[PDB]
Amino acid sequence: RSVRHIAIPAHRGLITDRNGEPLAVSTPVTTLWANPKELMTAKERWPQLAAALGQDTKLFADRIEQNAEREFIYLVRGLTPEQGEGVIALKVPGVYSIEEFRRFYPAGEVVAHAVGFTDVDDRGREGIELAFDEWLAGVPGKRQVLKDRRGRVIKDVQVTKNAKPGKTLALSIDLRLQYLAHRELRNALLENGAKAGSLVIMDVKTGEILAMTNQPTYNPNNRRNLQPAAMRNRAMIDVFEPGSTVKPFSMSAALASGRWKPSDIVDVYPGTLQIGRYTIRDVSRNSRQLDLTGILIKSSNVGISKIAFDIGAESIYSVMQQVGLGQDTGLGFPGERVGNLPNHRKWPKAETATLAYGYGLSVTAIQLAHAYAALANDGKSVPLSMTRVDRVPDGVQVISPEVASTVQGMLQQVVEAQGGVFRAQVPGYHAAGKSGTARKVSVGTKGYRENAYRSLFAGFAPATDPRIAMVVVIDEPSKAGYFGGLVSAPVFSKVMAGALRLMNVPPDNLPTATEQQQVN
Ligand SMILES: CCN1CCN(C(=O)N[C@@H](C(=O)N[C@H](C(=O)O)[C@H]2N[C@@H](C(=O)O)C(C)(C)S2)c2ccccc2)C(=O)C1=O
Ligand SMILES: [Cl-]
Ligand SMILES: [Cl-]
Repeated sequence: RSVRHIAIPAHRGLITDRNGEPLAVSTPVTTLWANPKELMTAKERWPQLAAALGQDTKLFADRIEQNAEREFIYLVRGLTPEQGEGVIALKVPGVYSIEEFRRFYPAGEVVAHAVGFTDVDDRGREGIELAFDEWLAGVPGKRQVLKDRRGRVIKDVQVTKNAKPGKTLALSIDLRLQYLAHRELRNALLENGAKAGSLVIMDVKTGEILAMTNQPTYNPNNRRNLQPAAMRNRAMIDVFEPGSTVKPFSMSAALASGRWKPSDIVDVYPGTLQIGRYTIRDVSRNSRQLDLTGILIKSSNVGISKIAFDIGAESIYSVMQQVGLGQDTGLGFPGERVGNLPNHRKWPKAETATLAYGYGLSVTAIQLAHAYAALANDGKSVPLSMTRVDRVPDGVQVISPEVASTVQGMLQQVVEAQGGVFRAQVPGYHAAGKSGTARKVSVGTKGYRENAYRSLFAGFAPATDPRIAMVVVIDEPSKAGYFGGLVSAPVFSKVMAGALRLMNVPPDNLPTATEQQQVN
């Protein structure tokens, strides 16, 4: 006869989206345990008990007999509270129940990368569950139980320490936008036969991450055949060369230098530029000269390179650093990369050119979206947040309002002008942005791959008062082309349309507005 201590499970904190939609919830479950010593005196009830647990008669009997000398075994864990009381209703001697919790993720794969999961011991091992584990964790309680000589429980004596629940956490994510983004990125991956991808949506005024989705993904509620590669929150932890998607920042440096103005014309013939042993090449070569806007519309590597030689790498480096490329986001998401903005003491022409058109630096999709947000928010950068923001934070003017306005207009033309990225047009709205395509880095050697690509699009909308910024990255498309303006642009179009509608943003381009918007 003796008193034993028994744990009282604590409620882990609720994780919700920005509007209270549950993303991670501790749900009540019932574990059944048995005192084999008591069960051994009621052998005649076993077949009935075994059947009610869906276990084979002899296998169940073997279990109990092999543990006859023990005072405690688990019969089954994670029953619904109703099923547990169904078994306890049979009043089999030696069978007891205890209330426990199971962590459940109602959106499953849709937000697996951001939210993460807890392991068997209720510790966060990935994502937000890891990052806020101390905040979310409850502290389990304790109570005393009196047992007789045969381990039979005859009295609950007292609670020695109450359980304390963890705290609720509201993420910045809008689950509605997350569902839309998840579905459209998945469709694009499959249509394009791509290996992976990411999509980020950002509130340009508040810095809040409204959506963050990647492929491949996984179901955190059933991780039985989970492979490591599918667990990666690529938007935060994978870096890439952004290519021509950083040209707007090179252009901002030019415009801020005092040496360039939008009407200036750059000679780009014949669409290549030799600098020692290296050859800078333009993909499209149907122009001998281009104005500043045309350098972006036609995405001229040669054009931006000549501008970079004139203004110097330092001015470009400086803009990129200020908008957050290669810089710590301050988010503290587990595994998150800072990336790399190269800094030489002396900048050769080669490095100066490649920086300006987006190679030799590494960024994340989150950083790229953050930099576009600053541009969209009339040159004012606000800190990123993955938790709900109540008050608009004070921003930092990283690009002048005048320059940001001029670059916004250029990027609107990149989407809307003839020869532009027309697949990025958003019905009902004026949108602005820049596509990109990058050759992937060679496996097993230095240099770039001949037939493997990363497709990019980054932009914001609506042009008249930007509300959200979005980055789409698709890795190794193989079925319907590879250029960013063919692959990632239409994903931007569809997701931006949906997002703006879901957030009730009024259409600013009614000529192209669909029937449903022309009435509201
Ligand atoms: C540092 C050396 N090094 C590294 C590798 N490297 C590139 O991988 N270059 C890219 C490139 O130039 N892509 C263009 C861009 O984004 O501007 C295209 N993207 C299209 C689109 O987004 O639809 C477009 C607007 C129609 S043009 C390329 C070239 C050829 C085929 C695919 C991709 C360089 O250039 C380069 O010198
Ligand atoms: Cl490699
Ligand atoms: Cl290849």
